[PDB]
Amino acid sequence: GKIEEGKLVIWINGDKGYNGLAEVGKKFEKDTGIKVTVEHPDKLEEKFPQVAATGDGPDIIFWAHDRFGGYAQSGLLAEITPDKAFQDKLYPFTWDAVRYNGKLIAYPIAVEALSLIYNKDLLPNPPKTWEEIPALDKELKAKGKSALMFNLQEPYFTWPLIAADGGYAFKYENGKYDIKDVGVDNAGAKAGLTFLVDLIKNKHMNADTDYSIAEAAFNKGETAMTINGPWAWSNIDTSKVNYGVTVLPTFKGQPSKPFVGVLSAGINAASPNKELAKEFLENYLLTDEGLEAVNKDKPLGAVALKSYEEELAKDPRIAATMENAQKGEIMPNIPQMSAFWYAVRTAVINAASGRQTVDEALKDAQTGSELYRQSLEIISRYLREQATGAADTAPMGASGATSRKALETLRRVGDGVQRNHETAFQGMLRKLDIKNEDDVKSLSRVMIHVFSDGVTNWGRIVTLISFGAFVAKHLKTINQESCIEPLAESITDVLVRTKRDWLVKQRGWDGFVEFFHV
Ligand SMILES: CCc1c2c(nn1C)[C@@H](CCN1CCOCC1)OCCCCn1c(C(=O)O)c(CCCOc3cccc4cc(F)ccc34)c3ccc(Cl)c-2c31
Ligand SMILES: OC[C@H]1O[C@H](O[C@H]2[C@H](O)[C@@H](O)[C@@H](O)O[C@@H]2CO)[C@H](O)[C@@H](O)[C@@H]1O
Ligand SMILES: [Mg+2]
Repeated sequence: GKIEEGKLVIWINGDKGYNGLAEVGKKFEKDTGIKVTVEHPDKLEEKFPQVAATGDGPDIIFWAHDRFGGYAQSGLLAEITPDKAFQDKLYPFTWDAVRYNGKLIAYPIAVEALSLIYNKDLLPNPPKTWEEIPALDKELKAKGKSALMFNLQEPYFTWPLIAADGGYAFKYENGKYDIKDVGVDNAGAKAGLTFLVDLIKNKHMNADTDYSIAEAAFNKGETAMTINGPWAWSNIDTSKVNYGVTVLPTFKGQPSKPFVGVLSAGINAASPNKELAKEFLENYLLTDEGLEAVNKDKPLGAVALKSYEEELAKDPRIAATMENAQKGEIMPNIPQMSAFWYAVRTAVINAASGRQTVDEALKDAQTGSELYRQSLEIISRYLREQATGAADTAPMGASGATSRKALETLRRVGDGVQRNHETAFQGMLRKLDIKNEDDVKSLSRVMIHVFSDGVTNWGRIVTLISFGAFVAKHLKTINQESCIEPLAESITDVLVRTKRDWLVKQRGWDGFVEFFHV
């Protein structure tokens, strides 16, 4: 449960150039005597937050930048403080992708976007539109081939099509996100996912196709096209398929919009090797020779280092990567990105398999993506109005009827719980000795341990939130009102992390209102 001093452990995904990264590690070891271990665990982006929360895990984690905001919000990443001379060596927009709440929380490595990859011997002119792919598949099936195979198990690969006609994750306008404006179940998202499901229904695609199946079929020449990123080009090179990399097809006349990732390297906040890690990343990896070693193993895409990016910029495959990137959007790094991806992953799999209709699947994904912010709105408002005696006048915003009605239900049932359970609430408020902001941050572990043991139902959720209001009242009297919002965030985090699937099954806070109706 403690990271070892005097070595570096690095985690990177198994589709990236980890043997090349290990070569950089060997060069580090030659200068310093410090051994560098590169590992590629399964589901490392899910494992890192669990093990790092205990003070364990790798010294350095590599992932696309979208997951790092969550890690940073949880206190799991060291702040990065490169000097100006180093910062100036990387493109400013890559640093922007690894900024969270004003601080740099990772080193950017390379810019990744999906492209259409096609077999020039089968398909001299790849299709410009998604709509022409069914007819192309029919032509190719008559030749013992198929038009298109790509990974249908990870929503990253289907998102460019879902977004094309108007789907979006979190709305971006006037230089900032509106986290409460989620675009997963609108008409444009439905149109794109319906087109995907229709491709499967019409036998142009198979719902069970995953990364390995699609890669094998393309690299053996059975399918004329795939959708993948730069890391995949190495294995196609080895297959000697005559391939090209080009712009994704349009849908309803609009570009496919891939979510653009910046592969990034974060330092574990619990690492006793932060100076070594910074030395490795700045003076070994993020150099022309270090990125070359990784890129020669599995291509990185458009690297963040200006000097080496210019050296590779003439590669037509990189130009296509950046053309598709310009038509897409840089992913947010907000902490709810993990929940968004989990919700949309399930929606695509369920729609593709027929377990849910497109309408059902996207509705559930919308609820899952909105769950944190909607829960916080309700919980923060209830705690604050209970503590101060006066309600928040600010508009509820999106799903404001749901929030207003849930808050109204909570006012009824939560005030009764606080009345009837004053005895236990007073007793618990003594055992916990909450005096300051530091005491509040300590509550999450006891909260999780009590709340995640036993039956799940709305009554216990009312008890969780009602005791929160009881504590908010206390915080107000000891002149610690500024601790109420952090407390509300902590309660919300416990609720939505421990009860995500159950909450979505109940239709979220709409199920709460109907459970307690009349
Ligand atoms: C129902 C009220 C109640 C409870 C207790 N007894 N009784 C009668 C305490 C024993 C009480 N003894 C202990 C010895 O000093 C005399 C009283 O143990 C039983 C645990 C089950 C009942 N249960 C539940 C529940 O998950 O069901 C909760 C919500 C989950 C845990 O939330 C929190 C825990 C800790 C800090 C929190 C701070 C917050 F800001 C918000 C939630 C917090 C819950 C929350 C508070 C209480 Cl008091 C009870 C709860
Ligand atoms: O599928 C959801 C998934 O999308 C992205 O992960 C990409 C990753 O950025 C690429 O580097 C490559 O490894 O493929 C992954 C998809 O399998 C998000 O970065 C990730 O957080 C998200 O879960
Ligand atoms: Mg592995």
